[PDB]
Parts: sequence; structure tokens; C-alpha cells
Amino acid sequence: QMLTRPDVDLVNGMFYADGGAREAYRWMRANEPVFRDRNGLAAATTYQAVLDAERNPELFSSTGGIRPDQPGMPYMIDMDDPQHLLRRKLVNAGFTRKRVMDKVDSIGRLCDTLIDAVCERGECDFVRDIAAPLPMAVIGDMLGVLPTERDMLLKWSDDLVCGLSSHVDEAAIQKLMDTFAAYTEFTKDVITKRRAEPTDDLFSVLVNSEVEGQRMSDDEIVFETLLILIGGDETTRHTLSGGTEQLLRHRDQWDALVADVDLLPGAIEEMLRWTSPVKNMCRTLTADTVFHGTELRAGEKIMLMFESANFDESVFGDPDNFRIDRNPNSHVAFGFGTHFCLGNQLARLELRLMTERVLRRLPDLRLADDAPVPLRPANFVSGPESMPVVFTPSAPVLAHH
Ligand code: HEM
Repeated sequence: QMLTRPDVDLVNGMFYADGGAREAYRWMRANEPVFRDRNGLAAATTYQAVLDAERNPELFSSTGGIRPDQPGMPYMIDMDDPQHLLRRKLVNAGFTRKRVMDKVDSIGRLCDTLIDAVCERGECDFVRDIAAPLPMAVIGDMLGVLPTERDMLLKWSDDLVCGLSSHVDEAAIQKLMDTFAAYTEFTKDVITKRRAEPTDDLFSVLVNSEVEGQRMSDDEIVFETLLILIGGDETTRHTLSGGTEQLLRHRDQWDALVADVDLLPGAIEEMLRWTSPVKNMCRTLTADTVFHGTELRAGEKIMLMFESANFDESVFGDPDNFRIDRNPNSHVAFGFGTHFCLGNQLARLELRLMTERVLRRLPDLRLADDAPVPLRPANFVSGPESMPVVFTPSAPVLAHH
């Protein structure tokens, strides 16, 4: 609908929250596929441009850091191969198909307890009460920590992210260092405990992981854990809430899923495409190149706009329709290539198990009202801030009795 070129700052969180992004993306894909925003920041907005960049890390490097407004960090997403590959193989010990599928019972049980807390009410905030608690509880359990310790880790990772985005004065630098120290010392205390007396938790697995004769240091484990805390929490939340929102807005598709649970995996893929919780990841050019009509220079960052790519008309045909039967559905919500989301199968499992139970226990779930759901103004990961819903009450399972 945009008749004029978007005049936007792609580092401004409100761009991703005010609802104007998809029509801005439409203009970019049609007119200026590798777009430069009002500060000259380049962005790959078509599916082909995103995929080309992903397939060519030699040219589009991750070592400059994957944010535009934070320094590079010592975890795997800010590495190139071969370093990245080694680190990923080490951490992958925690995410084998065996270990993910072993979480089916615990995640299912977790989902039942969350729904138990709301089922008698006839209403809840789908974000606050269902979508937000689940991913963090799953990560907490995976790490083998107590709920109280989970919550400390959550607060620390929140403060670290905040600090990393702005530590200009002398004091924010120290608060940032204090927070890093607090988080590092807590996590290393846990690591030290598992080094002596191992469990089956993710800390123990990372401690024991060995690849090409190398093992992870305590600090490496601390930072890969931090990446998992950040990367696996709000992302999963936003696909759950935003994906469910679209199911609630398309009653025929909601009904189809209620009638046939085997349709759920296809539905989850469309929930992923539509929500695209990770709005962008940055790459740094290692050479000058002319890329989809734009002159890029060595050393500049470019944003890979995953939501923009996921609504590419040349690829999806009818991307502006939400359809649980979309097939094929080669969305890039999880990225593509060597950095393809390590947690993708765990995320898909959380999404499937929760939505299964929501369909079964809240079968007449509806939005309280059809107004658009408010979105988080963040330039990295974003989705619904709240989502009031209503449903016929039902009795809690209380499975531990
Ligand atoms: C809906 C949920 C999720 C989405 C949409 C998502 C999205 C992404 C994206 C876009 C990337 C970067 C890929 C690229 O640049 O090509 C990534 C990487 C990563 N994700 Fe996820 N993520 C999700 C859930 C999770 C979970 C649950 C975990 C772990 C428990 C996780 C851990 C990671 C890690 C460690 C990486 C770095 C992989 C690497 O650099 O090799 N993510 N994710």
C-alpha cells in the first residue's frame, strides 16, 4: 500500500511493533531488495538475498557480531567456521535427537501444569499465563536448576542484554561488569558441582562433551549457556502466542486442528513463518560486492530481514494468507546454513506439545476481542506483549496427585 519509499531506522524497535513493517518490507522487496535505511544501514529483504547471504559466510561474516547495537560476544553465533563448527559440535551434544525426544514427558507435564493454573478461570492472558512461562521453564529444567535459580538466570540475562545495548557512561559499564560477574560466578558454581557429581542435565553434558580432542572451558560453558538462555526463551514465546493468535483468527483452521491433531506439525511451520520472532541477524561484509543491485563495501554490516523474507511473494505465492496447510513451507524463521538454529527441534517440540494440549483442553479458545495484539518494540526479537483470551472453563488435571 506504501506509495512512497519507507523512511525508517531499522535499529528502532518501534519499526517492528507499530505494524507498518510488512508494508515497508513489501516496498523494499519490489523496489530496493537490499535496502539502505535512513542511517545508511543495509538490509537484505528478499528471500533470495537472505538465502544468498546465508549460503556465503565467506563474504557475509558473523564475527563482527550479529547485532547492530551490541559488541560481538564469545559465543558460537558470533563465530565463523572453522571455529564456529567446533564450538557448535561441542554444544550439539546437548541437543541430540535422543536428548530432545527424552524431554517429551517433562515438557508435556509442564504444559499441563500451566494450563491447570488457568483452565477454571474461563479467561487468561495467553502471553503472561501460557506462552511466556513455558520456554523458560523448559530451559530451566534442561539446565537441571531449581525454579528460583531459573528466575535468577532470567533476570541476569535480561540485564546483560540491556547493558550490552547501552554501556556508554562509566557507571553502566560497571553495572554491566557486575552483572556479568554475578551471572558468571553463579553459573560456574553450578558447573563446578556437575564436574564433581554429574547429572543428566545440560551442564553435565557440556562439561563432558569432547570434539577433536577439545573440551569446553568453564567460561565457554557460561557463555554458550547465556546464548541458549537468550536465544531459546522469548523466541519460542512469540511463535507460541502469535501462532496461536492466527489459529484463533482462522476458525476453520482451528477447527481442522481440533478434529485432526496430525495436522499440527504443518500448522507449527506456518506459525513459525508468520511470527518470524527473530526479525534480523547481522553479517559483516568481508569484501566489496554488488549484491542484488546494491553496492556493499567491505566492513559494513548488513541485516538479514527474516520476516521480510518469510513474506516474499515470489517464493510463497500467497504469503499474506495464514495457512496451516502451506506446503512446501521453506521459511527462514530459524535462519539457514551453518548457523541454522541449534534449538529448532526443541522449539518445534515445545510448540507442538503445548498447542496439542491447548487444542484439547481449551477447545473453544477465542481472542477476547479482535483488535490487533500489541507487539514488543525491540529491534531483535519481538512478538505479542499481551493477548487476552476466553474459553469455557474446565477442570485441572493436577497430575502430581
Ligand atoms: C521459535 C523459536 C526460535 C527461533 C525463531 C530461533 C531463531 C534463530 C535464528 C534466526 C538463529 C540464527 C540463524 C542464522 O542466522 O542463520 C538461531 C540460532 C541459534 N538458536 Fe535459535 N531460535 C529459536 C529457539 C531456540 C531455542 C529453543 C534454542 C535453545 C534452547 C535456541 C538456540 C540457538 C542457538 C544456540 C543458536 C546459534 C546457532 C549457531 O550459531 O550455530 N534457539 N535461532
